[PDB]
This record gives sequence, structure tokens and C-alpha cells, in this order.
Amino acid sequence: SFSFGGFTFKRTSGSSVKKEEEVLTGNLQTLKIRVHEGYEEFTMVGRRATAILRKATRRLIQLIVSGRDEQSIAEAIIVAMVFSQEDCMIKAVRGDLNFVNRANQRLNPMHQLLRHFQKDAKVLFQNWGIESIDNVMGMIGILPDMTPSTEMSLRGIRVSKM
Ligand SMILES: O=C(O)[C@H]1[C@H]2CC[C@H](CC2)[C@@H]1Nc1nc(-c2c[nH]c3ncc(F)cc23)ncc1F
Ligand SMILES: [Br-]
Ligand SMILES: [Br-]
Repeated sequence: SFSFGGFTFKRTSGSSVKKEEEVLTGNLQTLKIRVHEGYEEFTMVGRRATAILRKATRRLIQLIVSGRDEQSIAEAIIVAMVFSQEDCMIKAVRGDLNFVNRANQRLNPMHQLLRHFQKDAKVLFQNWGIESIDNVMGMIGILPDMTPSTEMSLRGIRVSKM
């Protein structure tokens, strides 16, 4: 078990190895991240949302989420998008150079990224991508404005209807 973003993560299948990599954020800062390489599935358990996250190397494959309300679901989706380590999430960082502003505090870069997007996820959601969805009974899309859609969704994301 490990906690991230206030969700308890448990790997339910697969495996990964860690490759240290320097990535360039949207505001041109460098982070040294432990990139997980391989196919994995995780459960995410929160107080107000639960999800199943299937991913590969720097790629969200599927996120199925259920939650108390749109804000709780969005909270789970932000964490999953950061945890994915996707390039479009890295490139969505904007604003003050506040990863650079911290030198000898030697903070965890994945925690820095999540804390950044917890301030304002609009650019993260607008740059993630949307796709057309199959009509799966009990499941619905969620758009970048966090409204439901039966026809389109944020890429790889589906909501299991309360
Ligand atoms: O510093 C780390 O590497 C920590 C922080 C940032 C993400 C996880 C939770 C906090 C990470 N811890 C763990 N990650 C992982 C892990 C497996 N696949 C992953 N893919 C992406 C990722 F991002 C983390 C992981 N497994 C065990 C862990 F214990
Ligand atoms: Br890291
Ligand atoms: Br469209």
C-alpha cells in the first residue's frame, strides 16, 4: 500500500522498473523523476472516490472512477493524471517557477507536480485530450469542464454512475 493525493494505492497486477529521467515542464523547469516502466494496474481508495487505474510507461490506459460528487471525482482524476507521468501532464505545468524556487528542500517531484495541479487543474484537463466512447451501460464520460457526456470523455477516463 502507499498513499498519494489522499488515495490509498495498491498494485493489483503487473510490474515496473524505475528509470531516473530528466523531464522538462510546460514552464521550462527540469524535474528528475523516477519513471516507472511496464504495465500495471492499481486500485485507488479515497474517502469520497474510488478508482481502478490501468497504466503503462508514462501512459494512462484506463481510469474507472466512482465518487460522491463532481469535485470528488475530479480530485481522483487529477491524482491519476499525475500518477500516469504522461508528457501532456508534465507539459501542462504553468506559471511561477516554484519547483526551481525550492533547491535544498529536496522535495519529491511527483508530490510537487500533484500540489501544482491541486492549485488549478484547468490547463491539465484542457491539454489531456478527449475521445469518443463506447456506450457501456452504467458508465459515462466526463469532459474537461467536469460535466458528463454519453458520447465523449477525457482520454482513458470513465465514471461508473452512482
Ligand atoms: O517517490 C515516489 O516514487 C513515490 C511518490 C510518487 C508516486 C508514488 C507515491 C508517492 C511513488 N511510490 C510508489 N510508486 C510506485 C509506482 C509503481 N508504478 C508507478 N507508476 C507511476 C508512478 F508515479 C509511481 C509508480 N510503486 C510503489 C511506490 F511506493
Ligand atoms: Br519521483
Ligand atoms: Br468533440
